[PDB]
Amino acid sequence: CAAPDEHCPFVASLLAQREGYGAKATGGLGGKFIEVTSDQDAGPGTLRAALAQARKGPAWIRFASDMTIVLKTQLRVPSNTTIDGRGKRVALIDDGLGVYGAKNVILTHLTIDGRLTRLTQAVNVANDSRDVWVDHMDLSRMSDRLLNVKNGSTDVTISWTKFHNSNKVMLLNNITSKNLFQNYERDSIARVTLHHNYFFNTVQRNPRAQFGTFHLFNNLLENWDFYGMSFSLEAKALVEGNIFNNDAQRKCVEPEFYPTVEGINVNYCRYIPIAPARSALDNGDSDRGAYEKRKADHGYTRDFKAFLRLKDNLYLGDAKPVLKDYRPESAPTPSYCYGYEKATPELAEKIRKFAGNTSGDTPLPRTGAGCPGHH
Ligand SMILES: CC(=O)N[C@@H]1[C@@H](OC(C)=O)[C@@H](O[C@H]2O[C@H](C(=O)O)[C@H](O[C@H]3O[C@H](C(=O)O)[C@H](O)[C@H](O)[C@H]3NC(C)=O)[C@H](OC(C)=O)[C@H]2NC(C)=O)[C@@H](C(=O)O)O[C@@H]1O
Repeated sequence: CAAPDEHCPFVASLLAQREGYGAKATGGLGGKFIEVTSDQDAGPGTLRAALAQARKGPAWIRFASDMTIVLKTQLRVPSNTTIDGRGKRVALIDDGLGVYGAKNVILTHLTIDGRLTRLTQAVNVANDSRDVWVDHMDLSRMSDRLLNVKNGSTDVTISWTKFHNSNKVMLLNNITSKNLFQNYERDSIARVTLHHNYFFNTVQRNPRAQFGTFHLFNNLLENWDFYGMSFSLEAKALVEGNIFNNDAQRKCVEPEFYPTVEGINVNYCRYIPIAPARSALDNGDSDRGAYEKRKADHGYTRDFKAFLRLKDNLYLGDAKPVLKDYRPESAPTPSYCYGYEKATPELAEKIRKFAGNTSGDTPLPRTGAGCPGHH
């Protein structure tokens, strides 16, 4: 490991774990190592300085020591870059990572905690970004968003990541026009795989997904305060082997208030007793009102609902099923090979143990249509 090539064992070990729509990402493979030696927001040896250097050519960024990096603005991640916090405890505080117009990016083993300090995002994959792998992250306390994949971005895998202690967690595409399908051609190309993630002590949008093609398998949603998942507007999703666990009688752990653009907002603690039955919003409910009000003038021929195929999802504790198959024939049958596990309480335990920015290893356990010899 003089360089991040296929012969470097920790490069090879990481790349062996790839699966899903982001599985082609190699980040800084074949480029240079850059070792972050300063924990400052900016300056020599900083993460920000490393990312600037990474604009010049493929870079695999590692950290010299455990560090807390208090960010004043969001970091911008260029193409062909890996940010690799393995072997160290690295936390980004108050701001996060923007992946804008970038191809071929791997983010692994980092903590990002917004502390509700400012209106920003932990991981923002936007504006024609592609081939992005978000792995073993620990993301929390963003007053805007933990993670977006939006605005013509595609070919993304989110794996083994702990999303916690935050309100509006994840958007898979957004809506920025009154005509709900105005950006459909642009955003329907989004292909995103979510597997082995842990959504714990969050409020909502776990994820909220529209327009694109999504595969959610073997995720654990636990102790949400408002709703778990939401799908609408011809999202096409295969939702399989996930575990939803909740209890209507538990102590609230939300902050007293949330900062917002319009000022201070109350928390969602009063919804705890009705949250378990809202494992998801009903299919299409996120945008149904707008769709029904606007369909007269816009003449929508696309569905307000998502096309869903659901298999082998658990509903534990007080959690109750909501989502059912709807036009399942139009949901994806992913072209790739993936390591699907039967949904059991033992799987939930595995996810709680290993999801996030953890020290233990998560090698792939694989059959399916995309698996040569093992269909
Ligand atoms: C139990 C229940 O579902 N009650 C809701 C109301 O929820 C409240 C008052 O908490 C209310 O729902 C609207 O407000 C929600 C909220 O305050 O968090 C959600 O809104 C957030 O997300 C939507 C979204 O489309 O995803 C928008 O971006 C909102 O701006 C955002 N608001 C804030 C403060 O962050 C509800 O949206 C979703 C998707 O669940 C939002 N509902 C709608 C249709 O816009 C109420 C209402 O319609 O205003 O509906 C129920 O009674």
